[PDB]
Amino acid sequence: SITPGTYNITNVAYTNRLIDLTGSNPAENTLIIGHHLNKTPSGYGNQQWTLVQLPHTTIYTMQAVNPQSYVRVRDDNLVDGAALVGSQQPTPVSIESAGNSGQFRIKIPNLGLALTLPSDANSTPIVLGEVDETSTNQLWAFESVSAV
Amino acid sequence: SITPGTYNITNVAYTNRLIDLTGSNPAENTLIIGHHLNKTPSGYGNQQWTLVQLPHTTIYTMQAVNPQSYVRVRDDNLVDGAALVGSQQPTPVSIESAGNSGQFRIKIPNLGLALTLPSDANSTPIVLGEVDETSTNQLWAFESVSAV
Ligand SMILES: OC[C@H]1O[C@@H](O[C@H]2[C@H](O)[C@@H](O)[C@H](O)O[C@@H]2CO)[C@H](O)[C@@H](O)[C@H]1O
Repeated sequence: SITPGTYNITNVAYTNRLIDLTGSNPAENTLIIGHHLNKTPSGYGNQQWTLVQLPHTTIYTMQAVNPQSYVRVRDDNLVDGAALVGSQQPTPVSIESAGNSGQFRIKIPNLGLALTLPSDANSTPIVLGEVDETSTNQLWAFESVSAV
Repeated sequence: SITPGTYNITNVAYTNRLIDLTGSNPAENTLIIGHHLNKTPSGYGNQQWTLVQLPHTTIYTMQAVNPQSYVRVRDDNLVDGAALVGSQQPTPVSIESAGNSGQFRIKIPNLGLALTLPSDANSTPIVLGEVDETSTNQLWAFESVSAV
């Protein structure tokens, strides 16, 4: 399982893309997108995500460092194609190991849906897609944000 | 949401029945049943349940005081009629208020299934059943345990 802590999160199909909250904006319904790294070595606070775990399970919340918005599915509408956005309230996610070491799926608990990135263009929105075991557009890797 | 802590858990249709781990047995796959209170004022450790919450959500685990077994759906088989059992691996549950003051449903997240007690017969097993708006055999209330 991924240990609790603060991370950058990169896509496996598109290795030059991080999970990013548009414009560092705290408003409801601000889009979550794929984007190039925006500061060396670990980004500004809109590309750093704090993971909190329910012990002895694979269930987590995800919250940005600055501003302090959670990851949520828009309008709590748990269907194929729905948008990911920033909000004052989270959607709980299940972070599940895949076939290769160090690759994870970010899944909706108990439903056949997962976070996916459909293109390499900068600022493409992240959306839900059907589970597909080997599709690298819905697999992700974690890099720690290390402080002193 | 219900405050974290240690509780007895009584059915709303059948107020003489507590959630109980059969025989205080530590084995994997031991049945969870409805049963009369087994000690004054708050039972032994097989009738006392500790609730741990994921912050800013309604998702919890449930663990008995002695032996220290979690609540699990048998073989992780999330369908109508499946058995509830004791195990070292928990199933995450969503605990949601029902309005009359102090009453709740104990649901499987994102599915229309909930813990149900089918009869008042002593030692009847607890199973999954479908959610509705009116039946009292899928509603539960809580008594705090005073450790001292
Ligand atoms: O059978 C449910 C009931 O078991 C009690 O424990 C019994 C056990 O079943 C029996 O095999 C034995 O030899 O004596 C034990 C003590 O009477 C539990 O105490 C009760 O809470 C239920 O779980």
